[PDB]
Amino acid sequence: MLEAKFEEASLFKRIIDGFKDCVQLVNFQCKEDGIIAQAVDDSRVLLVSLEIGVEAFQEYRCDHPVTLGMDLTSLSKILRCGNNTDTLTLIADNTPDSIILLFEDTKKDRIAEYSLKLMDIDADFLKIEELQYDSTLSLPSSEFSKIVRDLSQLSDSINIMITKETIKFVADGDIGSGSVIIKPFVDMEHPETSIKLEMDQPVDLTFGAKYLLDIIKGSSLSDRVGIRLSSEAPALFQFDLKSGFLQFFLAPKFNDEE
Amino acid sequence: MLEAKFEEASLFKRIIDGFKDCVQLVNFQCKEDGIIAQAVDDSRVLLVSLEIGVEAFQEYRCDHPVTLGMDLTSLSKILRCGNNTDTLTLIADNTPDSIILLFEDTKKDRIAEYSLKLMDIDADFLKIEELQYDSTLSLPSSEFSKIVRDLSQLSDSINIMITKETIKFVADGDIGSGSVIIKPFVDMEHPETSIKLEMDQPVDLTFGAKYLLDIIKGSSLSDRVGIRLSSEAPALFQFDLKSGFLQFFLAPKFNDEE
Amino acid sequence: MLEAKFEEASLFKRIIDGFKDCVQLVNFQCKEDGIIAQAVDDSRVLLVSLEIGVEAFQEYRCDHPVTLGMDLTSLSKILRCGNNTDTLTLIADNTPDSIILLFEDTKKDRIAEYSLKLMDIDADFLKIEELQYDSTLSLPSSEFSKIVRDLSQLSDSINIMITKETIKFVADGDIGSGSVIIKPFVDMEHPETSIKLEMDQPVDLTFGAKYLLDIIKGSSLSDRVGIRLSSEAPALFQFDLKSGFLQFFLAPKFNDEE
Ligand SMILES: [Hg+2]
Ligand SMILES: [Hg+2]
Ligand SMILES: [Hg+2]
Ligand SMILES: [Hg+2]
Ligand SMILES: [Hg+2]
Ligand SMILES: [Hg+2]
Repeated sequence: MLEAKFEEASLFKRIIDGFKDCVQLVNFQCKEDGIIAQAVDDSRVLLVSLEIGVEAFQEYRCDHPVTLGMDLTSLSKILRCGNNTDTLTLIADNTPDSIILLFEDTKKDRIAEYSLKLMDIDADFLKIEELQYDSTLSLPSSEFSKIVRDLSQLSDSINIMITKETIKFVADGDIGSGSVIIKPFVDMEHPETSIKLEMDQPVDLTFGAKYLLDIIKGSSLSDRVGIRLSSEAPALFQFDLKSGFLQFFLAPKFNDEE
Repeated sequence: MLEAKFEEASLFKRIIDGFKDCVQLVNFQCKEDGIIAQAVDDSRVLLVSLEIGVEAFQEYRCDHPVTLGMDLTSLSKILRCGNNTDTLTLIADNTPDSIILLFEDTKKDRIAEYSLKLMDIDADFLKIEELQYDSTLSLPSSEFSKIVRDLSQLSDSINIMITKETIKFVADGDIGSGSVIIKPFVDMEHPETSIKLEMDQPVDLTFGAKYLLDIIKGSSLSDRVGIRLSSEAPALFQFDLKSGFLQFFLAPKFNDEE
Repeated sequence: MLEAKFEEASLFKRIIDGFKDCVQLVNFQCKEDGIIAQAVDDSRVLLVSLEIGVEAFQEYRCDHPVTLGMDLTSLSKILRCGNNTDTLTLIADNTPDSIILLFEDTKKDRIAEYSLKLMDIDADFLKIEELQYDSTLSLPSSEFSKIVRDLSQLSDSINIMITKETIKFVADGDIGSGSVIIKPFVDMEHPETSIKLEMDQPVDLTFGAKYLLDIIKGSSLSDRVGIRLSSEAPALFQFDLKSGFLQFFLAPKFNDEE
């Protein structure tokens, strides 16, 4: 059965904010070691993958895995009742037709409970993550958001190029061209602002700006973002959670491929 | 004649915010004991009724009642000049073709004066309030707003059910169902957060969510909201003012009736 | 060549915010004593004229004037990368096909650089400013914005009338009429709130509210606004900068002329 209680409804609301808009259907699965969820957009260029370990919850009980699919829009519609500080408990039996969201305030006072209708989705979780990527980098997610928000205005394609000690984002369209160049650096005054880069091979990939814009939402879940790029597979943008992570895998444009 | 000076233009602006959107025409009447106003929406399921006693004003003079009708939209268009802290004086002769709104700052400095064209409306004030209602309850208005905002997403109908010591709001639609259950309680740590309930008879009525959404606006006028329900008449939602009140009477849905 | 470095990208962003929306093409010209820019709307009732002296920059070098025209929309699209606190350097060769905007953070870290495509515009700067205007007045720009925002709701025309020691703004339309009357006054408690008026001749001009609304944007550049009116020419609304000014010349309505 499903029985997962979040200390603050806010964490779940921000997680769902990440799937929001860019995907319509999400397939959740709770099990002994936590909850995972996957959602793929219609064009199949973006995969949103979540993992929340048992320790991220205030209470978690699972003696029998349950897989459940649902409409993302329906879920978010209901995901603004958490008061953020409310407690949230996800509940479902072993053969559910619905998922119960139970928000409660500390005192017995107010109890908002929802029963969301589920969709049947053929269980088919993807495992496309690579052992090694050509290059790996992390930087503050607010910085990544700004970089994406800058360039987005110029083109529907933003290129990421990596060479030794150099990361360069570029957009070029009608009104002109733009670029943001960042360099690796360790800030001891607070290392959450550092910019790390490990390059095994220079990379140069292009992504559809509309998708990078969907991805930047993860800033609200983590201070830093990890970006792993390869010429052999979809790029991985990752936002770590306390016991967990939200991952976005994005297929590079072939020449025209988001 | 009409001569009513509000200490802060803000009070009048919030009052009008309450009539806003849900009604188009408002009929005001000033008299010896204050000002009253009534507005009914086109479908006739909602009545907005105001009462402001003489003491709510900094200066009020009336030796001859005046009734005046006007377009709500025109009034609000003009109701954003109050600086909130500005002083507002409503002025009109005994047989007016217009209503004068006079906003002045403490110093002689800036004087914004408006002359709003009036509409002729057949004077016919309704007196539909009941002696006793099946059930009566009050709770913080921000809480009521959240309850309404939650459920609204699920359906165009929100049901209110009352049984001994239990108040339950419910919505059920396409994506699923939701409910908010609250219980009466006295909080001495500050009684403005208490939830009172006096039930003479269990009630169970359904209202159109679009209307409850219009009604919640009153939160800006009072910390608490009083809700009086009956199976014999429109429900009453009331927001008290210092010397006065803003009331919303809403007809329950018959099965399909807002 | 063009080489102008702004201490804070914010100043340039607010300046461009002033041209924004009301004009499409802007013609800049840098020279030995600074930078000027002019833009005229399609109907030719509004001229936006800028002057930034050498001292407004942290670094300015010019051994050869350069004139460059560009699409305002393209420029603003790029003008939200300044972080406000970023440093901004405008760069261009003597015969440019583009204008380079270079935003850099204090540390070497992040460098956002843009290359904006230029438009060819026949150089024809206007010099319509008058020696003497019928009347001159200055007042806080936030106050002027409120005055314009009030009246705008009532009509597409706002009349400004000046008589000895009296300034009166008036709008009259469908829902009724409104007026804001202000009087000259010296506030020693802080003279940035004073309202000065020098009248050589009473004036009475009408302007299209849509244009005055475009003009009020200058509030973000200066605490006060200077308004110079004449029955012989376009009115001048001026917002002073440290070493410079942003001016809006608006042609009075003939009876129907913005
Ligand atoms: Hg489970
Ligand atoms: Hg998203
Ligand atoms: Hg009266
Ligand atoms: Hg309303
Ligand atoms: Hg120059
Ligand atoms: Hg403008």
